Amino acid sequence: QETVQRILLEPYKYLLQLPGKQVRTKLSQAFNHWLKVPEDKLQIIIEVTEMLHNASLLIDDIEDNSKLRRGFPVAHSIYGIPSVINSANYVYFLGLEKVLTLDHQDAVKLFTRQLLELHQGQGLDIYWRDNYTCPTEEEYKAMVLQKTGGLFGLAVGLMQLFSDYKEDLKPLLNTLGLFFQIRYDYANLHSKSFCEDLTEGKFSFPTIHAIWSRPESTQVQNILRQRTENIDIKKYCVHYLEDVGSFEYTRNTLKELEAKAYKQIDARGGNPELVALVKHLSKMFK
Amino acid sequence: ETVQRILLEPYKYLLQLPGKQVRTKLSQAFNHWLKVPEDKLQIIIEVTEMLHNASLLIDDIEDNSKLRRGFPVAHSIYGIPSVINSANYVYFLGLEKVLTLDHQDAVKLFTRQLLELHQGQGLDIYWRDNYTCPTEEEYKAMVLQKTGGLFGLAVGLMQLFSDYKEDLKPLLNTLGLFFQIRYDYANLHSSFCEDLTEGKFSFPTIHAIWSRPESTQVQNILRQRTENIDIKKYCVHYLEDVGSFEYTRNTLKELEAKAYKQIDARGGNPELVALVKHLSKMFK
Amino acid sequence: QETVQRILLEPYKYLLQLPGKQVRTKLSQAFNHWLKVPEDKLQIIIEVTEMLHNASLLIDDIEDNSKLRRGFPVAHSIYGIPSVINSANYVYFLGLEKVLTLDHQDAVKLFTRQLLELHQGQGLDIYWRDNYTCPTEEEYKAMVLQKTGGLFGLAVGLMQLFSDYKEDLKPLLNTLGLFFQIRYDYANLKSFCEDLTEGKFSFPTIHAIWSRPEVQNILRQRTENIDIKKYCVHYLEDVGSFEYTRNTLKELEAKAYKQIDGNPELVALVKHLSKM
Amino acid sequence: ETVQRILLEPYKYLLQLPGKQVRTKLSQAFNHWLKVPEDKLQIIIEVTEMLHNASLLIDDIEDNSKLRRGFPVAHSIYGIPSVINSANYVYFLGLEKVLTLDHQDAVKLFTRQLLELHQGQGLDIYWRDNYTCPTEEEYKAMVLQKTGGLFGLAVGLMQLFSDYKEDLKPLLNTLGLFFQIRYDYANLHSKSFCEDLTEGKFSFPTIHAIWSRPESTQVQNILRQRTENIDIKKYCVHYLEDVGSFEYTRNTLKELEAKAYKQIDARGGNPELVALVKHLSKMFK
Amino acid sequence: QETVQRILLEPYKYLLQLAFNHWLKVPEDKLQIIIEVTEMLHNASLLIDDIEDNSKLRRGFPVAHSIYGIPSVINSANYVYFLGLEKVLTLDHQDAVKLFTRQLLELHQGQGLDIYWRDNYTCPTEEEYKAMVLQKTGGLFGLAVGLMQLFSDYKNTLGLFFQIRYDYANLHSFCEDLTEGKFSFPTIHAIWSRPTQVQNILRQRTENIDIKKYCVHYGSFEYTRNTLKELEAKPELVALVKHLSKMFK
Amino acid sequence: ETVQRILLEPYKYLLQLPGKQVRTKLSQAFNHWLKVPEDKLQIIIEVTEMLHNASLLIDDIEDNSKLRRGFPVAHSIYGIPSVINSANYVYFLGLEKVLTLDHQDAVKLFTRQLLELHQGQGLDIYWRDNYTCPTEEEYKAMVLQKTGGLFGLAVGLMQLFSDYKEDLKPLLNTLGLFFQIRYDYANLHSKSFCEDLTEGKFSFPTIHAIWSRPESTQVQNILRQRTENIDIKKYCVHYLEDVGSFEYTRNTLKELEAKAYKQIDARGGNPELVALVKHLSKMFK
Ligand SMILES: O=P(O)(O)C(O)(Cn1ccnc1)P(=O)(O)O
Ligand SMILES: O=P(O)(O)C(O)(Cn1ccnc1)P(=O)(O)O
Ligand SMILES: O=P(O)(O)C(O)(Cn1ccnc1)P(=O)(O)O
Ligand SMILES: O=P(O)(O)C(O)(Cn1ccnc1)P(=O)(O)O
Ligand SMILES: O=P(O)(O)C(O)(Cn1ccnc1)P(=O)(O)O
Ligand SMILES: O=P(O)(O)C(O)(Cn1ccnc1)P(=O)(O)O
Ligand SMILES: [Mg+2]
Ligand SMILES: [Mg+2]
Ligand SMILES: [Mg+2]
Ligand SMILES: [Mg+2]
Ligand SMILES: [Mg+2]
Ligand SMILES: [Mg+2]
Ligand SMILES: [Mg+2]
Ligand SMILES: [Mg+2]
Ligand SMILES: [Mg+2]
Ligand SMILES: [Mg+2]
Ligand SMILES: [Mg+2]
Ligand SMILES: [Mg+2]
Ligand SMILES: [Mg+2]
Ligand SMILES: [Mg+2]
Ligand SMILES: [Mg+2]
Ligand SMILES: [Mg+2]
Ligand SMILES: [Mg+2]
Ligand SMILES: [Mg+2]
Repeated sequence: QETVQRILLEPYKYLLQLPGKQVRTKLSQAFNHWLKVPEDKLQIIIEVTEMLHNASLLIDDIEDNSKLRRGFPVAHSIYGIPSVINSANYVYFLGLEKVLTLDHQDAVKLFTRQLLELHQGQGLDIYWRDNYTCPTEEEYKAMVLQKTGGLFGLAVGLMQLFSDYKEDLKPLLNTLGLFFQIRYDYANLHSKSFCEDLTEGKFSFPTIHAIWSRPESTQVQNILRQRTENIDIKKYCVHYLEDVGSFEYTRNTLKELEAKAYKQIDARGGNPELVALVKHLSKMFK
Repeated sequence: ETVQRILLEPYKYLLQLPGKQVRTKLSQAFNHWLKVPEDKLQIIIEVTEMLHNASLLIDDIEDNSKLRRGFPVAHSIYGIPSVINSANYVYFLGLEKVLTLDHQDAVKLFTRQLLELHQGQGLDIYWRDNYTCPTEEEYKAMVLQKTGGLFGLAVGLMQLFSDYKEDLKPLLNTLGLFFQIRYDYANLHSSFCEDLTEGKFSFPTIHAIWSRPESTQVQNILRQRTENIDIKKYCVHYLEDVGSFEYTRNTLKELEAKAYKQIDARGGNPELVALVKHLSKMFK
Repeated sequence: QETVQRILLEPYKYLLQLPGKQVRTKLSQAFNHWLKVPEDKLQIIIEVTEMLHNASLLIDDIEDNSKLRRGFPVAHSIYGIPSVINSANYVYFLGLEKVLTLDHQDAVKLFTRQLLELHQGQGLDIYWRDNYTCPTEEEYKAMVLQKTGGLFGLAVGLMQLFSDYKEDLKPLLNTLGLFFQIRYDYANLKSFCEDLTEGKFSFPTIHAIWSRPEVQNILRQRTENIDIKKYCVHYLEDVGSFEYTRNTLKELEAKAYKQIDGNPELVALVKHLSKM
Repeated sequence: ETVQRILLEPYKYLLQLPGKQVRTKLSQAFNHWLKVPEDKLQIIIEVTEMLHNASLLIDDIEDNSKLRRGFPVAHSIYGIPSVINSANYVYFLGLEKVLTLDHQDAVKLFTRQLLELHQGQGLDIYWRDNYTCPTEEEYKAMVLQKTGGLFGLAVGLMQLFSDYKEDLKPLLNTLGLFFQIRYDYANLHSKSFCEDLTEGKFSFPTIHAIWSRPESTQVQNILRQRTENIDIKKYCVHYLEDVGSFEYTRNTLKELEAKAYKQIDARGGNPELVALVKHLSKMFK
Repeated sequence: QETVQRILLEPYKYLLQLAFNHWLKVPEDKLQIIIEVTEMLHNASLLIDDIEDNSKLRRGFPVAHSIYGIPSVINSANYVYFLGLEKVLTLDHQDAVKLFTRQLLELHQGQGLDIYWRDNYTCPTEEEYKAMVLQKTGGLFGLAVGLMQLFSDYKNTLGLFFQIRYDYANLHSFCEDLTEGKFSFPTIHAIWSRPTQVQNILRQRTENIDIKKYCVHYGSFEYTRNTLKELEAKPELVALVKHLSKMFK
Repeated sequence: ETVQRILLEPYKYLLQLPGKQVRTKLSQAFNHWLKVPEDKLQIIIEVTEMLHNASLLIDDIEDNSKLRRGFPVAHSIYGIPSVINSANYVYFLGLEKVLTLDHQDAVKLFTRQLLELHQGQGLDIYWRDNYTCPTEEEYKAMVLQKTGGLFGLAVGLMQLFSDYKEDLKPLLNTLGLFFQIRYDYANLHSKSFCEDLTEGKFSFPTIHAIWSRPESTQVQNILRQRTENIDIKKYCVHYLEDVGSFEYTRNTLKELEAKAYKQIDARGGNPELVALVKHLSKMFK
């Protein structure tokens, strides 16, 4: 009578069912080019990433109050908030249990570190959003390093524990995770489900640039406070962003991060497949 | 790194709340057999209490409560996202704090015990929100997961550091059942009948449901999630009418009896028996 | 099928459980010493009247949007509106089936007449209540004669089909069925004075509106406020629309003892029931 | 007695707005066998039209629909109490009108068949509101009672006055399931958008998805919400198509239409009815 | 730290991002104040009007209150009213203040009648309509040209209607007046020519597009042609009237 | 021209409501020094009452209050758009009544004082709706602008017509803080219920709690909620009373009253005011 496993884990399965690009899985596969972890241990780590990542996504969609993910209704929108919260937390501790494999003294300590950081960054994003105090660009980046840096750290760090590779590539991880989120944040605004970021009231990187670039106007802060689903107000806001030059700013900064991206990978070896991933991901702005 | 102050605000708010935390008093009341080293004892109490309060932060979100120990729920002030993320944060603060015990098996126990907790919680939520009332055996068996987790972490982690070898998991079972059933009964028989508004199948409502299969009112009242005082009062009168409270009391006096017997099998306890006596005064 | 009835009749059984004054069945017991209907036919008649009546209250509870019925939550508050609507309609036709006993060619005819009369009365009351046009005292009395007179007429008339008694009592049923409604509506002694919250035109409310052509607004509000209801009680109290209806109950009821003569059994019910 | 006008205002309104009125074509197409006298036939058609329209007035309250045939629901303009009482009134007016056929068996048939209607309704409402999905067999039985009731009243009341001795209960059954399953499919495959999902009612396709994939309690949950959200409804249709429920509802529909086609030959055939079933069968082409 | 001024006036400036400055004979040197003071008074009146009219958009841009929130835009707008009076304390003229107050009271009277008819569900007549419009749009015109006239010895009460152009342009962001529930001149004329349904559709305050098309169908818009070229008191102004009148052609 | 009645209907409504004459009392007690001519004084009092009540019409909209002087807000019955126009109308009716004062400085002082009122109002609204708690000093300055404006119009306008030339700005300020803090504390402490919390505005008692214990963002969050829930309000007031914010507010109130007396006596004294301020301070005994 262990159908309770299937029922308890149902919101999670639903989310996986929706196509998820699993770019991070492509990454891990292309980061074994440096790591070359035994397949048996690599499969276990990859399981922990997909589990932890999608669990964090389940929780995020509640806390971010989004309506859609990968084009399909969010898990709490169908299964109800309590079920998907508990479901996602369950997947967290299934991940820890799965990490008790590998038999490595360092896996659990690394695990707690990485999840702690993910939760700190995630908590900061919501704190700024809900307490209506915008961060500086540095604060935004530094938190993003924790927010997207968390899972990246679990993946690549867990691979480092079982590799005869001893170097220190966390610089590549920082630069990379900043490329991912800022690609996403720019991608959200520069295009139903239109400008969902504005409805969250979240401080995207572009809104942060417009907010600090022109302290003479308060609007964007106010547009964010409203949390409007109204199409016209959001269209105006992207108009404002463009007039203050923020999408341009994000392009410049994005090409910045990509330029640095190629540098410390060049210094970290060849890595052709990963570079190909990077180009493909940068294709949006051109 | 003052940022923790911000992240831990909902958790801190809940801890400010006066709660006897009698689970601590059951760790130190279970300290009569275990005689755990103090240095390890205080750190264990920290991790068990931490995990407990995180669970409560989540329960009030999932259970959609309005009040806890007389004070507004954390999400009611700080918002749902803030309290969710803070509580999940405190989970891994607990995982981190357990590593100080330096026991190779401490992490294993922490994991299994949390998985049991999440199974119990999920099961309760599944039944209530999916409108399938359980059998009394499914209720007891589940409660052992929902309430058994924290208890098992306490005594179970203490067990690694105790020269005592005997098996208290029987005593724990009886304890968790006596605790949860105590709260369910206390919740319906004393804001007022909050469990009915949650729509959850407490023990008494379950007994009424299966005892008289002819009717389906109880299920229908529960499905509503009603705040109406008149309907709620009707449900308690019907509940008393079928004798669901007499049954709940009786099973409680049953558990208390098995309790006393159980401790006596393991040596005998002056303090804990006094504790359970105090709690059993509730249905005096 | 099996157990299909248990699910469908659950609201109905729920209403039947609730302690009931069962004044219709006693008021029909009274008409036995006149009719002396055979036990075999009488039991079926009492069953059918209780059935149709209890359904009528279920629909009334929806239409009036009452919050309490016999001190216990209304059936739709527990089982939900669709469920109790369909169940109640069900017992309506179960009543028709039950009248297929008695083996009387005319029984179904009387049944049909009395039920359509009921809805005519109920529908008129609902129309005035929801469209804010107060009726004349005559329109009210005639309507109540239809509304409660419907059920009375099925009981006593169907009883008349099986009785060796050939006098007429329709004037009695007139006075009595009007006396019941004016007694109940007249009641204003929590759920206190819900009739005003319904927005219904009570007899006292009708007397108050017509006595001073210068109450309709408080009724239109349909307010649950205790203060609005209490103030409304003041405008009634100074309108004196109370002892006029109470008087009219002493007139109507007083008229009944004389119209009965005859029943002592009905007489005791009339005096006792009139104590308010 | 102009008060009947006010009492019958909701019922008159429903009769006003367009409506398939196809059931009248069913009765006509069954008189090709029954060859009922006009004097009795017109009265039976009046009784079926009345009772049907009343049942729809109540059905909207029970189903919480917003619209009928493109027009506001009766209770949305006249209010719940007014329409409830009006429809019940026309119910018993139907009883009075059937008493004019002067057949001793008509009332017994009326009571029986109306009981059938209310049992089916009660079952549909029960499963929907108490969150218990029914089996495909339970559903089919319910449809035979709910949609079978009135159709059986029409054809059976016609049967009281016909020298025809053939049995038609089998084709009645096949037809009523053709109606309910056709309407359910047409409701979900498309009017409004998936109005059945907003009711939360267990239609034929949704139950197929429920039992076909005992893994996912998604469908139960989307109905449970009674969501008006376009995105949830649209996703649910996506699921229903990927599970197979739609090809399956079609299959049972083409089977049913075929079985319809055989039972008419079993009764010698009916040109108009064959045309009716073909025309209605164009829906799932 | 006098940034509280920027904080106070932001809704106003926001509207300024977004113009008709009719020129007038015998202009005085110091008239910049008339042009500026009228600009302020107009934009403030517009901020409040967008609150009162419940508009969603202005000049293709969100309304101020949709961004800054009703209270902020209200207080800002009143603030700029009194900045207009304060700047009017310039010119050092004893009669300037009196002319200012009088004309502003006229503006508020006209507006108040408009909102009252709309919110009280009573249709206005073409007579009462023209009279009110003279106050609503005429008000600001008076501070402008009268204050300018106090410095020209060229001692004109013409009061040409603009609002009728606005009314037609709204109904010929779709049918925004119909969604507002305001009585445009065409709906008033249509209601009075053939006495019901117009009053009923307007009462709805519907955002529904289909109802709007139905209302657009109903034949009084030809009456709304009107047309007036009654200037010729005695160059640029004629060009203004010509350019604006192209709407009906 | 009966239309004026309709234009002033909201204004007339608020004036109809029974009201405290405390500001009129304040002015009548400042005439002991001012000794304004009756004829000019009466017009001054009319204009002060007008502007005050109009400002109240706007404040109830901006604070989104539900009740004023125990009776529903005017916009709740007559509607927002109507009440704004009424109040703005009353502004310039007040100015126009000041033009009868026939003094070159009357209008200049008037504009100055109205601008200050709108400066304070704006600050309150900005902090509330942008969620920026102010410092105690920023609050006091703001109170001087918002509550100080009308008082300043009063005694300043009378000072234009009084041979009294002694500096009364300090006593005015002490009065302004005394009133506003008296009102805020009175709003949160005793006797619909904690309405300020539902507004989310930073009253003095709430600000002391916010800055006194920066370790917790509760009060900022409760204010952000704008909650009508009675339980949260009761918790929050308990929180203040535990953090000691009430006691702080009382102390600043009694200090203010003391400085008041000093500043009356040091101005030649007064009998009418000394009595008024004592009566007001009995409230926080
Ligand atoms: O922007 P978010 O952080 O919410 C997101 O990137 C999700 N997420 C969650 C944690 N890290 C990233 P998404 O925009 O996909 O909803
Ligand atoms: O009944 P719950 O599980 O919600 C409860 O017992 C909390 N809880 C949750 C897990 N263990 C205990 P509480 O009655 O305290 O609301
Ligand atoms: O006042 P009502 O008509 O509703 C009433 O008399 C019920 N009723 C309904 C129809 N006939 C009688 P009751 O007081 O029982 O609620
Ligand atoms: O879905 P229902 O069965 O209620 C329906 O088919 C009506 N109905 C009522 C009885 N039988 C059928 P409709 O879709 O028209 O609302
Ligand atoms: O409709 P209104 O008259 O209010 C308007 O013309 C503005 N207005 C306000 C006063 N006078 C003119 P607009 O249509 O631009 O919103
Ligand atoms: O709190 P406010 O500042 O709005 C107030 O004091 C009104 N007010 C506004 C300006 N001056 C005083 P009230 O509490 O009476 O609503
Ligand atoms: Mg996020
Ligand atoms: Mg997200
Ligand atoms: Mg994103
Ligand atoms: Mg729980
Ligand atoms: Mg709980
Ligand atoms: Mg409990
Ligand atoms: Mg009634
Ligand atoms: Mg009733
Ligand atoms: Mg009554
Ligand atoms: Mg339906
Ligand atoms: Mg239905
Ligand atoms: Mg259908
Ligand atoms: Mg306008
Ligand atoms: Mg306007
Ligand atoms: Mg216009
Ligand atoms: Mg206020
Ligand atoms: Mg204020
Ligand atoms: Mg105040």
